[PDB]
Amino acid sequence: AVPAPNQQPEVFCNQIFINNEWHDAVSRKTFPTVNPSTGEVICQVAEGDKEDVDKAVKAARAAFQLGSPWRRMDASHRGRLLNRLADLIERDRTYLAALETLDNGKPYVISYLVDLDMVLKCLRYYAGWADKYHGKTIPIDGDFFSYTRHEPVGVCGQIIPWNFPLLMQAWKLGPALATGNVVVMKVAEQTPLTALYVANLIKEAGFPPGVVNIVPGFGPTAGAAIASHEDVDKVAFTGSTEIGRVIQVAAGSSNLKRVTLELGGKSPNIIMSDADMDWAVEQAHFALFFNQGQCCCAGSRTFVQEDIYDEFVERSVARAKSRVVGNPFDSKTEQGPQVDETQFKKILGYINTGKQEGAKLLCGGGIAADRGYFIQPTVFGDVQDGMTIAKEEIFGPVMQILKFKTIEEVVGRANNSTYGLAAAVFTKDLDKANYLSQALQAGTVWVNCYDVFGAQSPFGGYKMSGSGRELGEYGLQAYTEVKTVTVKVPQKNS
Amino acid sequence: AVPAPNQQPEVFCNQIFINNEWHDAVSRKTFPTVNPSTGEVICQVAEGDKEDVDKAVKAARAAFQLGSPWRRMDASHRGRLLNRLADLIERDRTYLAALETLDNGKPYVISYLVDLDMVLKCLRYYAGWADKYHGKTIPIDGDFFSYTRHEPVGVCGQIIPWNFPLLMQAWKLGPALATGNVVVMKVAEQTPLTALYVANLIKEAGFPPGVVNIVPGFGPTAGAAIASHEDVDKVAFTGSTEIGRVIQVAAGSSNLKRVTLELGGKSPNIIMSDADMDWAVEQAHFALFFNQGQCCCAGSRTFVQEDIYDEFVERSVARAKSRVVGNPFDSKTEQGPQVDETQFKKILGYINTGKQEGAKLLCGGGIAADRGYFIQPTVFGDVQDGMTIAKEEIFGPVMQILKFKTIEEVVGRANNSTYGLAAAVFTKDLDKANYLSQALQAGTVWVNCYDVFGAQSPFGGYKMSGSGRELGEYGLQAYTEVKTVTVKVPQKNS
Amino acid sequence: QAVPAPNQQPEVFCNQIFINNEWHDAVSRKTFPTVNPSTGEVICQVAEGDKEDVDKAVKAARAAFQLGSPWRRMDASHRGRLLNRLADLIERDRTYLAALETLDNGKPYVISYLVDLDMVLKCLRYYAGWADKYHGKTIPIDGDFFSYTRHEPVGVCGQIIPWNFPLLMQAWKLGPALATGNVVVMKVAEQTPLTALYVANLIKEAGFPPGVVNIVPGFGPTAGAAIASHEDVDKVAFTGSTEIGRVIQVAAGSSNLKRVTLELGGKSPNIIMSDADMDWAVEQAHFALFFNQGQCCCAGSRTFVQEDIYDEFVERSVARAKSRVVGNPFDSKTEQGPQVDETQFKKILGYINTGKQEGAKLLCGGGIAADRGYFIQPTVFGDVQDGMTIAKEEIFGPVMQILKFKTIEEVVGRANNSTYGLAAAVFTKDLDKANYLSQALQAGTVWVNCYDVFGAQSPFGGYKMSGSGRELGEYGLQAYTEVKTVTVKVPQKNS
Amino acid sequence: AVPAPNQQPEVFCNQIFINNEWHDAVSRKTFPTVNPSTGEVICQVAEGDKEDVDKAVKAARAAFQLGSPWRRMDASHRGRLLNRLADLIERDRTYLAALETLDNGKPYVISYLVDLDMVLKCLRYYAGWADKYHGKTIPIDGDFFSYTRHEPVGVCGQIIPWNFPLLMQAWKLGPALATGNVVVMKVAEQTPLTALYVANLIKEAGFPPGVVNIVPGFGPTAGAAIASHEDVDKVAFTGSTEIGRVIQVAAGSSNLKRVTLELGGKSPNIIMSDADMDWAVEQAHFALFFNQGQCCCAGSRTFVQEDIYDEFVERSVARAKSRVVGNPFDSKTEQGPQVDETQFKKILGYINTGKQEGAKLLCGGGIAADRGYFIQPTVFGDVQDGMTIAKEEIFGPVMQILKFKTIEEVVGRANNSTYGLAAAVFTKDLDKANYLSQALQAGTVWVNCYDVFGAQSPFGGYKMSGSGRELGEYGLQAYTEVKTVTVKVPQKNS
Ligand SMILES: NC(=O)c1ccc[n+]([C@@H]2O[C@H](COP(=O)([O-])OP(=O)(O)OC[C@H]3O[C@@H](n4cnc5c(N)ncnc54)[C@H](O)[C@@H]3O)[C@@H](O)[C@H]2O)c1
Ligand SMILES: [Mg+2]
Ligand SMILES: [Mg+2]
Ligand SMILES: [Mg+2]
Ligand SMILES: [Mg+2]
Ligand code: NA
Ligand code: NA
Ligand code: NA
Ligand code: NA
Repeated sequence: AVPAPNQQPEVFCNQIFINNEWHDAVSRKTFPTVNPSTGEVICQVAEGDKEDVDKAVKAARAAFQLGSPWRRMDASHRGRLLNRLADLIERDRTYLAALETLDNGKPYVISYLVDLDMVLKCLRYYAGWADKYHGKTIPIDGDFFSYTRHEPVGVCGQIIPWNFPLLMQAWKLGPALATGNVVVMKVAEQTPLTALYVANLIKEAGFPPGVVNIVPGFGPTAGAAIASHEDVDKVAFTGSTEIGRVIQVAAGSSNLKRVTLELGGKSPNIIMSDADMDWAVEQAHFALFFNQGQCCCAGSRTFVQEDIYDEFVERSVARAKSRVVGNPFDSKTEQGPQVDETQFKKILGYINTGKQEGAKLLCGGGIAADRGYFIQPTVFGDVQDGMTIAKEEIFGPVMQILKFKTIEEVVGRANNSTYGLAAAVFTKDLDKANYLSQALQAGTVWVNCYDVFGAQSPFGGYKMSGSGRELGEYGLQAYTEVKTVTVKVPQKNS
Repeated sequence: AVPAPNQQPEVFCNQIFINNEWHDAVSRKTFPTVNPSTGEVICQVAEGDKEDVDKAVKAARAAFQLGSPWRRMDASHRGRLLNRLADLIERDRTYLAALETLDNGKPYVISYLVDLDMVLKCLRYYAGWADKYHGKTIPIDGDFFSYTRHEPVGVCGQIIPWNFPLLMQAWKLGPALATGNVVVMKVAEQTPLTALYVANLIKEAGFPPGVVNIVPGFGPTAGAAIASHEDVDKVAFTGSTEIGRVIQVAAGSSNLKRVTLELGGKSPNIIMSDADMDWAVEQAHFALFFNQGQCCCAGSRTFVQEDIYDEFVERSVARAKSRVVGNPFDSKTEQGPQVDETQFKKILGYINTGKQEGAKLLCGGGIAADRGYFIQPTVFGDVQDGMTIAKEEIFGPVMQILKFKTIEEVVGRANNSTYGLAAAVFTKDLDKANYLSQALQAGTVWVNCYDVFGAQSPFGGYKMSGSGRELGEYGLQAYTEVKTVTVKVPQKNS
Repeated sequence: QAVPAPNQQPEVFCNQIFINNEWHDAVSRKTFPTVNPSTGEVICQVAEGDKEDVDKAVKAARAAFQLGSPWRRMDASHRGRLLNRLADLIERDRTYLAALETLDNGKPYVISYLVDLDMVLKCLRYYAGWADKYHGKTIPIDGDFFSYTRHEPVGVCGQIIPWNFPLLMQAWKLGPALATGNVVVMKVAEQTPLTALYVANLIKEAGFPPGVVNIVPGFGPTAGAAIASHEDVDKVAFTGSTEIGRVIQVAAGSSNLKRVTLELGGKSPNIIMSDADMDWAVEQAHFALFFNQGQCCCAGSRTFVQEDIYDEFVERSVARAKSRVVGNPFDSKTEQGPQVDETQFKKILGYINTGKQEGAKLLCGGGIAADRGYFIQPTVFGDVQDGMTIAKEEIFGPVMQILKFKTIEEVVGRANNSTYGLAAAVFTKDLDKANYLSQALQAGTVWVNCYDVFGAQSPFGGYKMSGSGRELGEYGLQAYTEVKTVTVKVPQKNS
Repeated sequence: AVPAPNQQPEVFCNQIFINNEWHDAVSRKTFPTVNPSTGEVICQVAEGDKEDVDKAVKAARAAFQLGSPWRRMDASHRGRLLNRLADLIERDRTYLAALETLDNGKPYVISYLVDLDMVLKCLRYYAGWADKYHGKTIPIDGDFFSYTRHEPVGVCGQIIPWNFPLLMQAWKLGPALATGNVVVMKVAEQTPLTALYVANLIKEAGFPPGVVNIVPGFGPTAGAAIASHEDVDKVAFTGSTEIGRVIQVAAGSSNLKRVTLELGGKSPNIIMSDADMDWAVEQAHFALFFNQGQCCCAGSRTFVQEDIYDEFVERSVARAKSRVVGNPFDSKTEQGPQVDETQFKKILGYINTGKQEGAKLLCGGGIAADRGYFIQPTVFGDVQDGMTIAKEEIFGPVMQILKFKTIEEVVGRANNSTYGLAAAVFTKDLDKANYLSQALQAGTVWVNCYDVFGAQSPFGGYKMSGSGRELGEYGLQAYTEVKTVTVKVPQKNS
């Protein structure tokens, strides 16, 4: 039971957040953020650039100074603050969910039940890690006492995308704050609003000034300034593989700041002939169409064994044809519009390429509404590995169904990609499941399920889908700088 | 008790090692490797370039294929192989120590008692880790069974320096092989001999073909080919900060391969007025002059509290003057020549800058011999923070002694650097020791000691001294790719 | 810092047996009185649980632990949510619980409020974070197999606690147990059952499924022994005397081989080196001994002082002991309340006479401090020798022992020459002396330049006969986990 | 292929091992050890009692004193010593395998290929743990620095059984010595020889005097003296559930020494209808009959689904009838004699009980030879849960086959036992495998296999099958005493 939404939530925050205060861009410039459902401007937002990032980094560095309130704060207390932040977010859950839908386009029911829930679970999970990421006492040779201190990496630049505005912010802040780091976050220009409101909650929660600084703005400007900053110790980025390369280059070209990347993919969803048909069809649908197809780990390569190909395709088409597209604020809406005009056009371009290359168009393929950025649920059959839609990340409601014969064959085809974010296996057989999960070159391998995320379980990509992991205990690794202290002792004993 | 060395050890390996076989460079080109003590050529060595690296990567990739001998091998057996390799290196200890000295220049007594001992301890330590780096079973929400597999990152490109040829090879091979990875190693052009002989021992130990491949050659050629290779999954580099930046940029500009760096420093060695004078003086001497001053973590900024400054300096100068420079094969030799002419000239250049800038030359200052790359143990007193010799890594037998008054002052001065590899504190006071070890922004802080390395304790730098850590359990992190497997289960129970 | 005014006569709302989130009278309908140690008067009667009541509690716990039950299926993260909720409810009723603790126990209200309750909240909140983080392992075993371990709950946990820290001991037990999905049958101390029973009401209010936590107030040889000997209790955690510790382990072995962890007493040495900060060491040595009316398991009951500073250290310690305010625990000026009961009161008086009889120099106190209640004067014995009974046995009262020593090698030997090894401390400014001593001392916790510094993050437990196993920190989860290895045959094992 | 065995290996050690020396019992008494294949006395062995244990404990205590050679020894060197012992054991493998067979009765081929191999793997695995079991640095509240030291528990009393003499000794010594503890081992009166010979190797390997002391003798005498000793810090026992209780009572009655127990069981081996018939039959045979049925985790309750019951039974009887029983030194022998006359008669008694209670005798059931303790491979069909042979541990070549219908039924019947050491599931279905592995109350659950031991994976029982775990990292826990050191610092920072 979801509370009735305010289909027109008021915007209270639209500036640059530094030292728990709101500031206009030094240039005084602003940029519009659009409601993808109507194509209308919601409001103006401060356009942060290099100079604003500089102010943000200085504030973060000051908050990270030895002896500061944030540095002296008990680890357990950082946990207390993260829990308080989660409580505040829960209080304002109905509002944030509506605002998320307004600025992003995803169905309100999904914003409320899925996104906001995961945000709360991520923040509360990491709050528990605050005073538990122990260093080590080491039995080194000789008369010495050796141990390690798990110190904060320092000033962390965090650049996030627009597909899960609130969630991406939580996946970043959770681990960083739990370990005592300070943040300079650059939210996506397409979805800056919700993250900015949470900044107000961060101040209300009690976090010292400068611990979390948010700079809304464009990528080549604000984003690059963070990645190239001489005083940013670490950068965490989630987005396109293309910009991931730019980030890494900027890091190497500047102060050698530590880097972790969460990029895209072309994840293979493998359906074996012994899989539960009804379950696999529904899960394959969800795997691809979830969040308007705007998911990094989307099951965009649906491999189906020949014996069950026809039936699976028929059922998948029927499911795609009945998928409700419309106003994200209407409870019956399963799919809202795409984030912006650029994505809208790019997706339509991919559908055209799909038709041109010989992929069999089974349903959809065009615009779903005359207003907004709505696209019809599209399904392509008889897709070949060499096809563009079978290789490139579409990031829209466009499903690819491929046919295979043997298990050995599908492993090779699934792995024949520059991406490796995720994969899935649908089978009732124990050996097939273990054979495939071990063989698949992907960060996450789901068996008889898809898009199952847990704050306890790490997520990240193999190959060019990224480096490093987020969520779980692993999510703390990149936010820790290790110091070894080796002390001479009179006489070491076991 | 050190066995009498063969002052002219025969060279058996001087080619490119691929698939457990010796090959000439595709171009058939060779480069000379010089004996720094005499300036004479030892022998010619195959000059590996891009085409040779390509062959090496393909061999490594083949050896890493699923179902291959190396992939199927029990983790405990990889441990058995590492132990076997250690035994073979111990069998040929006297020979390797002599060859190390011949090619590098360091005293034979040191090569035998220190370098070789550390190589053996490193390999035997990692041998034990082979079957103990567990993944995790995670209590994720919902009806799921979630766990992680700690798989090998893959084809690892390993680029190492010339200061500790065998030890650097060990620090790289140990963690990589322990975790089931395959290697393409680029040894330093100044010291390729000892590493090539070890390749023979790797074959003798029983490691499958392609598991370890070694390509001797230059940096911009062979090294850059590895860093930019589209099929290399991870690169580990040890060397200058300048080239470290080049490596990270190459990785980002290519296939987003994972990166870890071990660069230089300008490590501060702080002597508080309550320190044991005799011990502090001897340790500070060792901290700087060890291995001809060619140590990444050399104590190149000796901070001495004003009350004991004069006495400390007087004793330091006396010790530097008594240091025996000469033939590394002579038991009485404490300091051999610098690695090559380039380093020789660079050091003399820094000494000149020290004189030009007003630092007080207290002893040494020039060449120590008319043949070979020998430099006199040099000590500069009254060094100021703004001086070139106080900021840049000299990598030679040139000591800088600075004066300070308060503990608060020295912390700021010690940390005022783009480097942060190591640091040391000499004091008898508990509080001062804890205050300093916590406040110093350095990868390793030594208290009442220096250059105390243990295979069990991690080593790495803060800031621009590098990223990631080697040695200890931490050394396994960069050689692991994490995979999450999440399986739907009938009903999850605790 | 600031403390809300206490209700010096807090109303008692819970005084029965807690099973399946409901209150029950003992099957026998028997009740026992709990006394206010400050006045010696009866506060109220409490249901007297016995074997038959324990059996019911164990059966309820077993049912709550059945596969498919709400508590077994509950997401680990949610168990953490429930623990945080319980902590919030305890904080809401902090002032009430602080006063009730003082009424039943006797400790100063200011301490119950600022110390005990604070530590309770911190313990529960720490463990809530552990709920979904105590991972099992995936193991690189030889051959074509996939091997891993599940960290399952040990099962029905019997927890028997003492009276010196009623609420805190309850929290130290519940936190790790609930965080790991176990169920509990807790036997609170007969001298202080009230606060734990009220917390049961908060456990129900928090949302814990019925049977997850069951509390049986009653005596030791009856209710406590029934838990230790129970054929369906999988694990027992006990805190109290070394003697009952042995009885518990024997009962475990003679019954179903239930797993056992013990937190017993000690005769903890507090070593003061000649280079220590005098003022700091004196104040800390006083605290180390006299805290909680000297009723602390890890009390620094053997104060070793280096000869060169002995005279001055003693003079300052005596003056500090003489200035210690003894009186009504509800009065803000009060530093020391009464001992927990008449039995302890008499036992301490006996040890004081024992000290005088064996030759220890009585420096101050040594008698009854008040006509009513169980108040004892802060007592200090000087020139104590290792062979004295007051130097060997746990007094558990406001009785300090000061011993003199010369060298660091000597003090290590004397401090370790004991059947106890719960804790120890070292006061020195020297790096080497601190490292030499912390390594050499055979104790569970070694404090350097401090004492009684507990952290929910750091393990606590004894060496030798001071106990086995550890509580608090990550280590506190070990005893509440039963490890299962699952080894599956796979087509072809690859790294 | 296995080397030719010396069918009558010379006995070199038969006394009490204390301080790396051989002693007779204080009472000068000895006891005979018998060859179970002929019933003939091999030799006399010193009968250790309380006074001998007292001498061993004092020696162990002395070796454990602070500052002793064993206490000061580098953790890494303890690993070196364990690896050396393994090497000596491997050098004398042919001899030890033959001696094991002579004293125990198990087939020489198995002693050589299985027992000795596992002994080597156990010691080599733990050798690797010596310097890797780290303590922690903890982020405690307030201005303190808190850390934990993982110290050795101290003097460890280790009492082991006769079913796997050498292996049981290795499972105890490996973890204990890896963590720096000292040992007073009490070997089984039925099989003291091999352990005593290894004591010689322990001395030859270089372990300091008193680190390992071995006292051969009886249970109520030497064993009980160890369990009740006032100066033994920890006791690890493997044997019967009955004596396990006696050990725990002794510990509680004495000095509260820490306790871990590895007892027996009545492990259920579950065969679902979709299991691989051939594989399940051979594995079920192995599961029960392995080691003359003298295995703690023997699959003595073979549950078979009704649909495949008749066929499974027919194949199981045929396999049991073909099992070769005879001279353990003959390469064709699969089953040697039982350990002694006591066990021999106990098993026959159980077989008679099985017949009286209504179980269907399908094959065997009697003595297999007129000399030695040989018993025919016996199989009972239509066994019911209430039958004595279905509840009590037989420890002989007596198989129980029960029929079941549903999965919920088999899980409940399998769990309806006071034991819970191990269990197994044979099925091709993923969900069935996961459901059973989770629901079964057993220390180890094998899936599509049985008796798969790995030094890397823990082993131990649920309920009355024991407490604590051996093998893996978990095996180190009981050998560690944890010490927390909390230090006041001037100002704590993250
Ligand atoms: N951190 C260290 O341990 C360390 C080691 C050696 C040198 N140094 C520093 O570096 C200074 C210069 O010495 P150097 O030139 O021999 O160090 P370097 O960084 O140039 O060489 C290190 C390794 O990287 C390879 N390399 C060089 N250029 C490369 C490139 N363009 N792409 C890929 N790999 C490349 C080299 O061949 C060698 O194998 C030294 O004086 C000292 O200050 C530091
Ligand atoms: Mg872009
Ligand atoms: Mg260079
Ligand atoms: Mg009592
Ligand atoms: Mg017996
Ligand atoms: Na928008
Ligand atoms: Na050279
Ligand atoms: Na009371
Ligand atoms: Na025998």
